Amino acid sequence: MSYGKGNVFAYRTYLKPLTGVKQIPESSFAGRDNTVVGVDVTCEIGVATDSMKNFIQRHLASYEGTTTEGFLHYVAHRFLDTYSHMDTITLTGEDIPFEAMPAYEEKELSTSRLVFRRSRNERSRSVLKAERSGNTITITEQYSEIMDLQLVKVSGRPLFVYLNISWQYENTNDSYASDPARYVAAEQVRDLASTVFHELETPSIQNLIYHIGCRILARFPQLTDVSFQSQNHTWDTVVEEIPGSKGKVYTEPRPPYGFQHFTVTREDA
Repeated sequence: MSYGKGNVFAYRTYLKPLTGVKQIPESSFAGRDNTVVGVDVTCEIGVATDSMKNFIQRHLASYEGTTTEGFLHYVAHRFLDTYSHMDTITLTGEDIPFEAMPAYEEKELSTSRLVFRRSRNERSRSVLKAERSGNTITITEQYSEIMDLQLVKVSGRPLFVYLNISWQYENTNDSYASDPARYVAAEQVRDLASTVFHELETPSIQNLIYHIGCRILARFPQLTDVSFQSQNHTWDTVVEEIPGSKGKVYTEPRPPYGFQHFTVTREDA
């Protein structure tokens, strides 16, 4: 038995910037300015739902951290501490990614700090589940995720995969980026996933996601395991041979797709 609020959109301007992150060779990620941040909160607890909406929104205003993971932790703790009859809470936070656009200023092409695209490509998501037991608050589940990562590799049939990739921290405090060097950014996981795949020669999907997982675990010893939900959406060939050219023509296949669920754990590295 449970209830709550879904589709709670919240946009925050000028959130505290994520700085001092640990950079990896496979990603240019060096932090987040956090000039504009959007999140889509789902709240489930084991009219009152309008209070939940307002509680979530005003807590995004008072939140002084750098990450969605920390925001959910904040909101989770504050819900349990201010509502006595509530025993369980599950929070889901879906990032609305904003990408800075070009700006031509002083005869020099640079990145804007004002104009941002609202992106509909891959997006991070965080889930947090917290319980009352029994005088202290315990975290029952926590993971962060990059969703809807759609990657096609041309030979040099071209493999087109959709990838959701999740990860769980050994130390749950490392997720909130208070110590920024122990935070695993979705940007870095995403770029890792494309650097692997590029380098692997004609790999299978289980082999591809196994190598991505091991590489993420190698690059981030904080993490206990990395899970994958993959989908195969490889195209159908219509013209196999083109005179002169190196390439082929393909088309959209029928709806059926192959999928795999697998998690690479610490021992498997």
